[PDB]
Amino acid sequence: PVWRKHYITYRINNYTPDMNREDVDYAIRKAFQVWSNVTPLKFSKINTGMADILVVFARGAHGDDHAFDGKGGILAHAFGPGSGIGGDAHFDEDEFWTTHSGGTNLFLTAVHQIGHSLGLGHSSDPKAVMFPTYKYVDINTFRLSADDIRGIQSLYG
Ligand SMILES: CC(=O)N[C@@H]1[C@@H](O)[C@H](O)[C@@H](CO)O[C@H]1NC(=S)NCCN([C@H](C(=O)O)C(C)C)S(=O)(=O)c1ccc(-c2ccccc2)cc1
Ligand SMILES: [Ca+2]
Ligand SMILES: [Ca+2]
Ligand SMILES: [Ca+2]
Ligand SMILES: [Zn+2]
Ligand SMILES: [Zn+2]
Repeated sequence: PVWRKHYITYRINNYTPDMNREDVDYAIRKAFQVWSNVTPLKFSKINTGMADILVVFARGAHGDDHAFDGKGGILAHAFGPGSGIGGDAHFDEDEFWTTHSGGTNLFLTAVHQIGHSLGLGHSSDPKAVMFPTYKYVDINTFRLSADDIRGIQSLYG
């Protein structure tokens, strides 16, 4: 399953205290952009009503039967295309979220999760944003690998 529309809405449910709000907004907006730049998908932030993709920062158990696990391990997770909890992207508030390096990078994590929120699975390329392991890469030279692009275009392009 994939989203059956190309106008897809998202909402930040709550903000991490780790970063300035302005920076959270910008990392999340840019991570949608990465995906809208190589597909016919249009992402729109809304500030009221029910969004397709709910962006949540939470720790431990948070109401969806996938409790987080403290610092380290699981950084985040996201549900595939679907109503209700589907698409929603959650970020483990026990991580330390940063604009750049020196904790866990929100932007990079967000691009990956948004990938799952759109229906992507994982990539065997360590250059892929959908690679299953987090590592800091240079955001300045960040670009989707060809594996990411073909995956997402097989879904939406
Ligand atoms: C064969 C197998 O079962 N592998 C499964 C995949 O089938 C499946 O896509 C996924 C389902 O949970 O999990 C694979 N295995 C592992 S180890 N997944 C990583 C666990 N994280 C998940 C995730 O992938 O989003 C999340 C679903 C809990 S994670 O928290 O460790 C995580 C890992 C890497 C990143 C990341 C961040 C930035 C860039 C690249 C990756 C973010 C989160
Ligand atoms: Ca964790
Ligand atoms: Ca949803
Ligand atoms: Ca935190
Ligand atoms: Zn969750
Ligand atoms: Zn993943």
